[PDB]
This record gives sequence, structure tokens and C-alpha cells, in this order.
Amino acid sequence: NSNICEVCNKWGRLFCCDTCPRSFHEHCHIPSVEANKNPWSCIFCRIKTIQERCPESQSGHQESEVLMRQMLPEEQLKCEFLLLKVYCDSKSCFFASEPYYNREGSQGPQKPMWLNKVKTSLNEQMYTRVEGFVQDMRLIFHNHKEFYREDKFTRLGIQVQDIFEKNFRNIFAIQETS
Ligand SMILES: [Zn+2]
Ligand SMILES: [Zn+2]
Ligand SMILES: [Zn+2]
Repeated sequence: NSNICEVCNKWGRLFCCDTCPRSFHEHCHIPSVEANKNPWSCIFCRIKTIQERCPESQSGHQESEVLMRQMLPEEQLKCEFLLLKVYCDSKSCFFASEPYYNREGSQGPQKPMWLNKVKTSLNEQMYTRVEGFVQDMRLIFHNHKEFYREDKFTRLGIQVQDIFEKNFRNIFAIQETS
């Protein structure tokens, strides 16, 4: 197995996947690494299994159909993985914890949002459809773009949004377009 966490790239107290060489800190894995379960398979392996079981799940989909899906176990897992893929980027630090807004010439957003809040919401089964999860995720970046205006720091929102959107199109097998 790897000797660093797959998500944050640090050593420490790591739990090892039994079916691939990845390793995780307890709360870096989403969901948090389970108390028992030998063998244990990580989220990457669980997602791979879904694709393997149903190869046709990789044929192209319309975003609108994806967003209306109810959050049954497989869609819950996919949104957990997509959240995890955003945490995998180091620039996620900027969006992880609860933000505050006091900048001359801007007003804070009406509905602040952050990754740890989305994490909690997923853990508490608060989203009933994929749409709920994706709306909160996109709201993170949209709030950032609006607040930081022409400051170059706005680009961090663009960059982390691009990682979210690429992973969304991959995980949920959105139909490729130009
Ligand atoms: Zn970690
Ligand atoms: Zn694995
Ligand atoms: Zn099938």
C-alpha cells in the first residue's frame, strides 16, 4: 500500500485499502473509514465495482436527467466520491471551512457554503436528489467569484470549479460535447 494519504498526501495514522494500494486518513476518506470490515474496500474500488457490474452505466447521460435522480445508495456514493475528488486538490483548503466576508466594496453572499458543510449534509442524508448536492457545490464557487470580483484571487474559484465539473462529467458519465 501507499505510505501517504491519497487525499491530503501526508503520512500519519492511515487505513489501507484491501483491494487497491491506496491509503487514507480516517476523516479524509468519504465516508469516514468504517470501524470494522476486513477486508475493507475504499471508495475508488466501490465506484469501480459499480462500473464493472454495469458497463453501460458509462454510456453518455444528459445532466438534467442526472440531477433529478433520487439519492439512492449508488448516487449517494457517487456524490461522496465527487466530493472526495475536490478535497484531493490542495486548493480545496480555501473552500473547506466556514468563510467570512469583510472586504471594502463587496458584500458577503446571501447563502454561504463550504465543503465541510456539504460533507456534513451528505453524512446526515440531507440531500434527496443529486441536484441538491450539485447546487451546493456550484454555489461555493459562484459565491467566491461574486465576492472577489476583479481580485486575482477569484481564479482559485475557477480552478477548483473546473476540478469539480470535470469529475462530475466523469463520475456521472455525462455525454461528451464540444
Ligand atoms: Zn489525509
Ligand atoms: Zn481501493
Ligand atoms: Zn447493467
